[PDB]
Amino acid sequence: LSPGEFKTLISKERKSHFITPFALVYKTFCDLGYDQKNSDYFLNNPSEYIIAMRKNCWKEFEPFEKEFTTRMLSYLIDEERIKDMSPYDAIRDFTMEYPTHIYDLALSNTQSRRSRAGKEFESILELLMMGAGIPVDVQGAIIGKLVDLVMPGVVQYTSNKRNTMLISAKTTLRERWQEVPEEVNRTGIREMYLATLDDSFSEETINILYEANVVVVTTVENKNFKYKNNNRVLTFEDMLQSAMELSRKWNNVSYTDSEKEEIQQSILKQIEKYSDFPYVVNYYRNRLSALFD
Amino acid sequence: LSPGEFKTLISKERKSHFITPFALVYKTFCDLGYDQKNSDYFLNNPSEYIIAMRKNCWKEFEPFEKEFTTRMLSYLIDEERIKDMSPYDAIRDFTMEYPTHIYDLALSNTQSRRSRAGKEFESILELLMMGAGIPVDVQGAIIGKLVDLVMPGVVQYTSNKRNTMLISAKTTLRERWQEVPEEVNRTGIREMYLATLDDSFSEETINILYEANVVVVTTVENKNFKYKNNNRVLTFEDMLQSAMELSRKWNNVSYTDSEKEEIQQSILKQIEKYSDFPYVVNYYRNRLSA
DNA sequence: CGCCAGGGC
DNA sequence: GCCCTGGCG
Repeated sequence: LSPGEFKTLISKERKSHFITPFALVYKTFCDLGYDQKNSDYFLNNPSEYIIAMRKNCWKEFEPFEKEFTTRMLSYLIDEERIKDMSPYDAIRDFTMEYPTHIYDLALSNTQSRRSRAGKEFESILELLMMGAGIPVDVQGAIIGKLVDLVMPGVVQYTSNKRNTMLISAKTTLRERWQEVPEEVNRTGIREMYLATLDDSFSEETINILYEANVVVVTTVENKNFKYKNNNRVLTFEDMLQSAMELSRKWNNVSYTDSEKEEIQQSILKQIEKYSDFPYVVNYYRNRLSALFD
Repeated sequence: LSPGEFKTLISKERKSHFITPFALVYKTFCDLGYDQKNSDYFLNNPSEYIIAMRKNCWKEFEPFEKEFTTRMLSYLIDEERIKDMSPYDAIRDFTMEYPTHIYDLALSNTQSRRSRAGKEFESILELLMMGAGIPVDVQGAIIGKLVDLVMPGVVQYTSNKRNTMLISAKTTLRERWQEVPEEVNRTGIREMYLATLDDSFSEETINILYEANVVVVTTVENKNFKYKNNNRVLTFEDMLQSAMELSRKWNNVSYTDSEKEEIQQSILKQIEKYSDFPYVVNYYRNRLSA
């Protein structure tokens, strides 16, 4: 009933009532039929896939968040307080009595939305690479924690970063793009792709990132609308082509017995992470099977 | 009516109803009585000053924010929609009818608080240096934009980065500390101070910052409470002593013809910016007459 | 353009 | 430990 206890309640209810960002992305991926599309589809249509995935995730989330918000706000309506108030004075009281509650709820909502938007964007990209058939290790499933996807895998990367691809994602950049050169420079990363839906980043940012060997990747629509001229801004289609070309380099490479068991271990860990997601397990198990192929 | 007409209203109403972060910090600086403290107070007790400033700025805003929201929400109340509704039913209606309007207002508020919190933290630090009598340029009153304070000034820094100090500030770090090595490395900065009140940053972060020549500075309270043994964490007290030592090297310097002209121009800009603030203006006038 | 009185995941 | 369905200053 206090602003404090209401936070704990919002917390408890959120966790109960919302599936994980990745579970939502996976649900949506299968619902939109992407789980039956061949790898060429993802290779050829990554920008449209991303936007459709984004659109549907939000379409499903937003009526649900609205009702969760309405419901939260209802664990604090006080029928006994508001006995003989007029409807106007009733609403008046509400806007006066529970400012920290209302605000804390909306605060918890935005903080969830921010965390989830990033996590779902990463998950969307992750499934994109999987759908494309491209060997990746997912950061949060197995190099700074800022990298989301390591192609073909951390084991191979750790051995030698040649012919690899590292992809990070930020739905919008603000000044937070500055984090990426920091991480690139901290670990000696050769280059990083920085996937974004941001329509507003500047040329000065692009050039600083360029100097730091961070490549911005966005949708064709965003690129053609806002960065048409600009060969420093890539599309997801460019990226996916690059990833596809580099993945042919990992195709029938023979690992030493030692690296092979490390790759297996890494894949096994990720299958574990993605235990409840047949499409992803299947994706990893093909990679596992590829080592004995 | 529409959120697009209510968010345009939220912004109109905020601009109209709240004084700027600096002005709040300045009001607070002077209310606490800091405009009467000698330079040695600021030099010797920077953490006490910062803590007390942060304490009170919040108090002289927290109640106020609370009421601003209430006023804003009263513009959603539709007398004709709700007349003859049960009061409880009018509340259910309200919590079902405008919860975007309600989110949009609390979102705008937190976005205000975050922005104001950093800008007030910078302002608190800037008046700490002014209070201490230390020559600084205030980056946003005329080196990355991330740097708030350049001691003794950007003209001299540009002449030679030796004997200078750059201070940046983040109320909390999260992963955003990563911006600072980026900025240090991008411009060849020797070292930067990162002022923070964050009590939760890890050893890894401290070590990464350290390698990057970013010096983390926090209150003596936070240091002794969270980082007591770690000598890579400085206190504002350590920082102020360092700023003080460097400032001497500048006060019996003699500039050439051309540099003094850039400097007074730099100051000129900052007297213009803080025109409406006597204590700060006083600060720059003395600087200008040398 | 930077801030993050910043909780969620 | 990173996210920023992120507007404000």
